Amino acid sequence: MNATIREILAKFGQLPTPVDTIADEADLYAAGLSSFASVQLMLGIEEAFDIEFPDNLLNRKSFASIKAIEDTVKLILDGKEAA
Repeated sequence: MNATIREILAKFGQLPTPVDTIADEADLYAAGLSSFASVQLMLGIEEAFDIEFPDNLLNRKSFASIKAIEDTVKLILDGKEAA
């Protein structure tokens, strides 16, 4: 999921910079990650594996580190129907 999450920015995300330069240990907003790019990320990432990023982690430092946010989306899978 984690690699997939940063990957989608290439095909759906309106990022004004190639995803090649960014990583999970890098701050995506440095590449020009806009709220436009992130919302497109949601729409595609949902169908991509299962669900999209909920508000609880959306308005949060999570996007500053993919490996961090990916764990938070993983816990969703742990109990989706229990949320």
